[PDB]
Amino acid sequence: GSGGGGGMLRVFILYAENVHTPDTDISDAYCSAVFAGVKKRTKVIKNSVNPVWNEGFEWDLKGIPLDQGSELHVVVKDHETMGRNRFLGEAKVPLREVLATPSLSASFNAPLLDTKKQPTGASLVLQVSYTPLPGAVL
Repeated sequence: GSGGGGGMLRVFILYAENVHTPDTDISDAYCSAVFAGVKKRTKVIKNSVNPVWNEGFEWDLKGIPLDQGSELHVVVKDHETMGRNRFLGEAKVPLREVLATPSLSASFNAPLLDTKKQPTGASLVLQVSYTPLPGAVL
């Protein structure tokens, strides 16, 4: 039913432009979105400047409502030809805006950046939707 606390977040990855790795090439291009402590990952795209996943993730928020400080941190995890990539391209999507709108659905363009704002130059575009759940307790 629609009982419980109520709440669910749904993000859909459209595409990404200028995705380049500091490695000699790209081994495994997949986005790993971290929200509410949930490690979500999408399909693995091959080496290309524009991978494009066209896939989405889901987060159960029933029992734990979101706030203005609620946002999603997504890291693009590629497999280094040697060991591993600590950082590659990170984007933080302020989900406060999707819940602050009565439409509960909006597209965001989160660039993979750092303190220099010039680490990748890649832009991750996604569509976020908030799934309304009443939380029928009584």
